[PDB]
Amino acid sequence: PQGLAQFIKVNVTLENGEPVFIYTDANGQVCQGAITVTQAGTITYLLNDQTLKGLKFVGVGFVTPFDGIIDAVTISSDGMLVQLVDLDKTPGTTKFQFVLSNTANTLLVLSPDPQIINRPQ
Amino acid sequence: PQGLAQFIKVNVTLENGEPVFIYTDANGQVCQGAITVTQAGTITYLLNDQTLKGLKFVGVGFVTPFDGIIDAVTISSDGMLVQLVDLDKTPGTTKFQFVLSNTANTLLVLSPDPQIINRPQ
Ligand SMILES: [Ca+2]
Ligand SMILES: [Ca+2]
Ligand code: NA
Repeated sequence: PQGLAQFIKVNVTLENGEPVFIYTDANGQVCQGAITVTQAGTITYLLNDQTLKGLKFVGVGFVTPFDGIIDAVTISSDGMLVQLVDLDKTPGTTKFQFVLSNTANTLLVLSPDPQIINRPQ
Repeated sequence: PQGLAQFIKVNVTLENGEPVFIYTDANGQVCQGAITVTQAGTITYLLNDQTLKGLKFVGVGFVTPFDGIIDAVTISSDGMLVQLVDLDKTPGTTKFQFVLSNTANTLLVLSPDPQIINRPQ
């Protein structure tokens, strides 16, 4: 008994001194639009930090954190991965932004554009 | 040789089972729109968590964390206070969102409406 294990790479570069986020699938295709979850499963995000600003994941930020779609976020000790876990059958749509620390200053970094997850009914 | 110390309270209630953020000043008056930082100083945010979801600050998130407006962010060990510090003469405009943990689940909570800080030329 099992679900889907999806993978996205979180590519961050510095453009005019500010981070820019480009999301690619495992063979390098730019990700287009919503991620769909049809079953209990995981989405693994791998940080590829090209900024020199020592970026690390500290979590995934949600405006509707009790909406029941993603049920848990998991993070590797070194901040290089964060995973989203859907542990049940709750349908709907949710959005989120990545939250990262940096070693240049003490402000947290946020991805500007919300990622969308659609859990169909 | 000194600056200004501003105080806002972040009042979080649970509306329809998701958090809603109202900001109030020293006098308990609801405020909206931009904060001005017009010389090196501090903005202190107090948490008033009426959600029952054990919110605490873990930091402040910025899409453009290297723009020079806010130079540091401090946080109290109990997550009830965060402060934004301007330590230089950089004029410009920055935006941020509060980043909170909760005790219900492992998703981070974001305030949905970016607060603006304008530091005049
Ligand atoms: Ca779920
Ligand atoms: Ca500054
Ligand atoms: Na808990």
